Amino acid sequence: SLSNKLTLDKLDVKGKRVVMRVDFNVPMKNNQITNNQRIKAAVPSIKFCLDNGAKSVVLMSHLGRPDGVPMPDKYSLEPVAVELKSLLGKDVLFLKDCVGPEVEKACANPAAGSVILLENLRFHVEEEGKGKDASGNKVKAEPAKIEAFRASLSKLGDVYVNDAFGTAHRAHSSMVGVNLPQKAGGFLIKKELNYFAKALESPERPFLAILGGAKVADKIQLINNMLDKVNEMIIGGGMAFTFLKVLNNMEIGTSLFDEEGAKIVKDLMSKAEKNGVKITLPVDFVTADKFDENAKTGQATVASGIPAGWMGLDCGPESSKKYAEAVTRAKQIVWNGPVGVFEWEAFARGTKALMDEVVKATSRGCITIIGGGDTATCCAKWNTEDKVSHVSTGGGASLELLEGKVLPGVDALSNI
Ligand SMILES: Nc1ncnc2c1ncn2[C@@H]1O[C@H](COP(=O)(O)OP(=O)(O)O)[C@@H](O)[C@H]1O
Ligand SMILES: [Mg+2]
Ligand SMILES: [Mg+2]
Repeated sequence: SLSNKLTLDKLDVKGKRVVMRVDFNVPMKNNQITNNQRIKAAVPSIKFCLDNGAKSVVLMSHLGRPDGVPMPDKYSLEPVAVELKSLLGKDVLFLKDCVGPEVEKACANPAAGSVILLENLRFHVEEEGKGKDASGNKVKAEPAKIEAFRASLSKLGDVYVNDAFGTAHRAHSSMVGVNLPQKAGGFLIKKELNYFAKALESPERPFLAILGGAKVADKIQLINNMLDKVNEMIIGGGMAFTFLKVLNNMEIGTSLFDEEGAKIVKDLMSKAEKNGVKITLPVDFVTADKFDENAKTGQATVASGIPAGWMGLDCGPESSKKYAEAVTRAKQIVWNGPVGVFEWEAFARGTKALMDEVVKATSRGCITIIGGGDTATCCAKWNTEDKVSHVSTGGGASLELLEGKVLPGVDALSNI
């Protein structure tokens, strides 16, 4: 369950050392930070701890995929300690490791108010439990070593806080291996739990899911689970052409087509009919002569077909209208996946227009939840983060929740 978890607001931190797992996996260009959003996002949990009299806050995270080898020239967290000091108005001590005797001593009984940032957890194979050696071979971590790694992390605080939703789908040492009596979700995780519980357990009605993406076959469990919960579903993006080819015999040109997904389209429509779910597919398209930002563009409908050579890379104006009609009926919306190639301006109108409708919906009291990854990227690109109810901080984690799975990092949190 998402509803029965201990959170930071209910956790007594006064005089306690707080070991906190954060998401500082920020985008980099040669170990310099291009977007600090994820660092700003953790600040409320850190300041709460400091303001409520925590003895220390020890921050642990990963960055990139070092795959269990130390790579401090390429994937060090050191630049984050500088960024964090800017954002907190407080000195941040950066340590060049995250476990072992020197780190445990630094963290044993620090001065009241101390903020410490540890080096990349994924420099140790014991964090993910497997990785690659410098020859590129697979290695798995050894049990006794995983135990020692976990025990060393657990020394660094008296209580544990997880504010890294983006890793909560992974049974990694920092997510599930910290052995302290109280394990609480921080304020980012609290928001994720609150919104996705509402969504998956007791949504407002009508509940609309907006699903986009390239393939059908890798989204079958997502679609199937959402068909158990929703009243309406928009299917957009590249995956729509598989549905349209199968159901209408549409000529789709060089548009994405999922041969294995094609074999289950009617099975999905069948379940939608059985559950009384209204499916809204697109009816018109912006076409491209190739998969390129500066492609020549055209227009098509289902009735016209797409010319051979050409591909549908966005929905068209009548599709936007049908999509807006479903948004207008909704009292709750989950949106996972853009409805066209939003990275390229010529193919971004459908996604921007739908975002405008979703913002207007929120204004009139719709609960609007944006999945992590590409849909969240659109909100940042068009500055709509504060104009929807919730923008999830974890792509892979939000997708696994929406598929109906239990997240090992959430499960590891204390109950009540
Ligand atoms: N009509 C389309 N044709 C091809 N690609 C598309 C289309 N609509 C959206 N996309 C692209 O699909 C990509 C993501 O699809 P997918 O990889 O299944 O989802 P995710 O990124 O969430 O894993 C995005 O980069 C987006 O630009
Ligand atoms: Mg997608
Ligand atoms: Mg895909």
